[PDB]
Amino acid sequence: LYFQSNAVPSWKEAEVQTWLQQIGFSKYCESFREQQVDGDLLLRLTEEELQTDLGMKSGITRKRFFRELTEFKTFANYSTCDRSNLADWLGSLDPRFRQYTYGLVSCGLDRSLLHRVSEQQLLEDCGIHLGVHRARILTAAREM
Amino acid sequence: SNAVPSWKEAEVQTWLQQIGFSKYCESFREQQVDGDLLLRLTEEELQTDLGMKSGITRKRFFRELTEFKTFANYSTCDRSNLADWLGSLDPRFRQYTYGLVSCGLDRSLLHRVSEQQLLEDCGIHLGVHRARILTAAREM
Amino acid sequence: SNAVPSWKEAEVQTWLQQIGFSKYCESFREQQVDGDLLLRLTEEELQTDLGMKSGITRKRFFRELTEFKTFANYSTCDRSNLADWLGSLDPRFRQYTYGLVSCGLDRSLLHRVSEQQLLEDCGIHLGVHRARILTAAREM
Amino acid sequence: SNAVPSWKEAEVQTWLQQIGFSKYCESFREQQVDGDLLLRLTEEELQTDLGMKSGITRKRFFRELTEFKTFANYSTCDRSNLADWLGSLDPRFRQYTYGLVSCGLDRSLLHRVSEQQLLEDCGIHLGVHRARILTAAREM
Amino acid sequence: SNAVPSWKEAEVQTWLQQIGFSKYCESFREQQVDGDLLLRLTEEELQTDLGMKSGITRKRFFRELTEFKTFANYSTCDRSNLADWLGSLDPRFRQYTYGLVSCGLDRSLLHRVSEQQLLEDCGIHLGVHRARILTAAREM
Amino acid sequence: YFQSNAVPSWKEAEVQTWLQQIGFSKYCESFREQQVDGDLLLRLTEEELQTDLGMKSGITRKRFFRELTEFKTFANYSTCDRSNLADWLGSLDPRFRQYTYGLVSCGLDRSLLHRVSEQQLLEDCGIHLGVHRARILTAAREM
Amino acid sequence: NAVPSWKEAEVQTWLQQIGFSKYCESFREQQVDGDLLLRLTEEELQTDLGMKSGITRKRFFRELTEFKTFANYSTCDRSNLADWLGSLDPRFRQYTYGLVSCGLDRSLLHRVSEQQLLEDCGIHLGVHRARILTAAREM
Amino acid sequence: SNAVPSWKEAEVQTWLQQIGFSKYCESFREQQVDGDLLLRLTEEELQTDLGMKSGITRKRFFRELTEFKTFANYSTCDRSNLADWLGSLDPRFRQYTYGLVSCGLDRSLLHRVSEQQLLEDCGIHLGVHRARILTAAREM
Repeated sequence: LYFQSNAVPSWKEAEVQTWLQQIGFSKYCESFREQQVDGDLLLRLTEEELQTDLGMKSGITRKRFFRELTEFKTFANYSTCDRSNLADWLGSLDPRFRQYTYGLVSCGLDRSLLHRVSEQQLLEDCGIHLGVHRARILTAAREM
Repeated sequence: SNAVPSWKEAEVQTWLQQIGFSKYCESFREQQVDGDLLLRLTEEELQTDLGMKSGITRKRFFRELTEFKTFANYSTCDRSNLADWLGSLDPRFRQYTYGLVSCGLDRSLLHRVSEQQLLEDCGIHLGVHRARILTAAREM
Repeated sequence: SNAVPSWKEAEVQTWLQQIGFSKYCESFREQQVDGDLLLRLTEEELQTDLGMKSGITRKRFFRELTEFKTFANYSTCDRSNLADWLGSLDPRFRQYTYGLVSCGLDRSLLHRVSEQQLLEDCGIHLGVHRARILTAAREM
Repeated sequence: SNAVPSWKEAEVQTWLQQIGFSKYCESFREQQVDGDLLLRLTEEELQTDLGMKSGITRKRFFRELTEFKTFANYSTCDRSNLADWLGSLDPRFRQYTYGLVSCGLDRSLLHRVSEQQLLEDCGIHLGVHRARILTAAREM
Repeated sequence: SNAVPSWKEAEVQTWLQQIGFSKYCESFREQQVDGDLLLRLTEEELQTDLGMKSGITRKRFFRELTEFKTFANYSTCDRSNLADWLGSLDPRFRQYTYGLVSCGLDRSLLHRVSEQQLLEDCGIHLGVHRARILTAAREM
Repeated sequence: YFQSNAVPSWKEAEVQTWLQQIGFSKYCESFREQQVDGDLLLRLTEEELQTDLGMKSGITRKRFFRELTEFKTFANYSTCDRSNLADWLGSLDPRFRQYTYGLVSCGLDRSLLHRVSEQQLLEDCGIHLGVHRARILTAAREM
Repeated sequence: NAVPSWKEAEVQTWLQQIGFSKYCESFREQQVDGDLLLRLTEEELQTDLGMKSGITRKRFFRELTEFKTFANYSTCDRSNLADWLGSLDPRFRQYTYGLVSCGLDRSLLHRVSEQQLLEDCGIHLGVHRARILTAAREM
Repeated sequence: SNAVPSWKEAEVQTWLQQIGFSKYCESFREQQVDGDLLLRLTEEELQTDLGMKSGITRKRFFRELTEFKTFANYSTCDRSNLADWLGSLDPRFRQYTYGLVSCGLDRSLLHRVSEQQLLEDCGIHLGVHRARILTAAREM
């Protein structure tokens, strides 16, 4: 086990700034601070925000960025905002599914409400883009 | 104060400073934004009419505004206490109070509202929120 | 006066000054806006033909105009008193009086109007209002 | 002369002067607008071919034209007296006479006309008017 | 001198002069417009290839052409006397003769025609005309 | 005027003389720069006429296709129509012989006609008039 | 003869033999070999190879269709799909490389759909698609 | 090293030289393309971000890349040995291994995959391949 500044939802701008340096994206440090990107905004970043508001011109560079961010979201501490422990429920299906925790929690979802979620809600509201991931989370939510 | 519907332009000016958006004070006052207009601000108005170019800055602004909508005093315009009905489902649902009352809705009329009206008229964009408010309203 | 349908350009000019929109006086007289045109003003005419560029400023304008439409004298054109029928249902619904009477509608013909007609012909944009006016019309 | 269908370009020119639209006399004359073309004038033709840029000014024009169309002499072209049948439902409906007469319609053929035809062929844009004319035509 | 299908360029040139369209004489001869092309002229061909920019002027042009098509001699190409079948329904329906004959249609084939064919192939744009011609054809 | 009516076999020289016979000698040079032979002439589209051959006017194109349609009606298709689809089309309407090359270029013949669809007649064979498509379609099924 | 096996040199000689020596330089800068020639699309012809005229492209594909019809596919058509397609209609043998490039053969042909023949194998004519399919189903 | 998924930028640089695409080394290095990104390269990324404008050159590139993907070492990332399951149906199908493995798929989950998912998520564009993989996966 380890000690880590790991609670991404609680991150302020300084934590995001250090993280960009840690992943080799120090080129965008000034851009992330002028936009005042904190933990909550980082977890809700869209490609449009990355491209237009943060200036990440290359689609490959954006793929690299989101590849790093997805890695960190998978191993993030969500305890400050996940009272139902939605993270460990997603992890029980697949460790890779922990990345969706903040998306589900930001919509006010929890274990008790999962059985009524739809595919459109998982895509538009929670931002689960991969249909394979949506389908497995969906069928698991309805089988309870 | 917290009775946002009754806010005048001066209160909106004070609130923008408290949330770190003092750069946009002059533009909000040139547009004469009061409590009612602040509660009905759309992304297009923020971007074009108020000059908030960045979509991230707009996300920050609406994140602050959504917090205040959750803990606002709506007593001056909410005769049926729609706010505590929304809060009984989820505290975050109180933010939709002004949207629901501006359409003339109240507890007596809620069971007949549609998903389409909740999205186009009341401005509830998240489908999880629309669907939950919808099912709860019909169980009346 | 209070009879907005009967207003001439001079009354519209005085009304714009009284509501703090004297900035748009010259534009409203160039377009020769009288009472009938004011009550049928669309957002497109406001923006393009009258030069009200800001969507927030237009929202303020229609908020004032909605108030005066709610408390207007329609005696010269509302023989069936559709205004007080709409007002008895919901105070804000009285603003729609001129939209319905300009289409030749009245109490006797109201029950056969559709939601499409209320939106396209009479200009009732809020779907909640359209549904309530319609449902009440059928209960006659 | 009150028989608009029989109007020549000179009559249209005099009529524009009587309604305060003499500014557009020269445009109407180079476009050779006579009575028949005036009664079939569309908004797009007004805007592009006649140069009436403002939507409010176009609304005033059609407001005058609709008034004249309601109290017009159709004896030269209305073999079935469709005008007084339309007027018997609502005086406002005489304005549609030339639209129906231009399509070769008459009292005998009204019962088989559709709402799509009244809108696309005859140019009756208001759905409330279309619905009343249809229900009355099919019920005679 | 009314057998439009047989017209050469010289006949079209004089007709344009007779109807006050001498402005477009040279354009019609550079395009080598003869009787057959004139009877099949589209609005797009008028606007783009013949330079008739104004939509009102094109409406005026087609108003003259439609009048002439109504009183034309089609004997050289109408074996089935489709003109008098259309004329027995309505004198104005004779204008559609060349549209029906150019598609290889005749009385024997009419009962099998659809509305889409009358619109797209034969060029009967008015739905009231299409619907009457259609129902009469099926009652054979 | 002198010409083999077997249009499918035409070479570039035949197309050149044919363009002159119909008064389109202005477009001869463009037709030879594009190397239009009998097969290409019978498959010319409005797009090719406008862009590749430079016939800007839609009326001039209508005039051209009016000339071309007449020759297509009275052409010799014997070199490529083993099933004699031409006289089958002619039995419905003489003007329907114009569609012969369109039908044979798609590999159609009498034996396959009963299974052809409306979409195939429009997209593949190029029969644009719906009245013609509908009559040819119903007639093929009556076999 | 074995078009699938052609290298750039064979394509260069073929362009000269069909009178398209004007496009040798563009075909050589794009390094068109046999496999690319058999999969050439009109978009590639126009944009990447510079054949601006749609009529010239139609002429080119008319020559290419000729050679695809009479090509030796032995190096890549183990199921001899070519002579099966040609036996239905000579016009159909040109499609051989399109079907074998998708891993198709006689045994799997009956399982192909009309949409697949158009999108995957590139058989544009609907009349050809329908005939090849119904014959495959009667196999 | 044949294990393309574990490749670093240096391996991708060496691979581009071996396949004759050393022209694009500088662009692939400026974009920091490693093994994982190379196996997920799209047509748009090749064109816009890597500067391979010619569609034929891109077709050549993907022809080489598909070859290496078919005979690649997936032991570091293919826990279910999806590669040899795909290869047993058709050797060409090993090329899809990383597409399915990147979506968290394995042998146990294949029977529930849809054609839409194979195309949108895993990037299997040929419908014939999609149909064969599905039918075989469901026959388990």
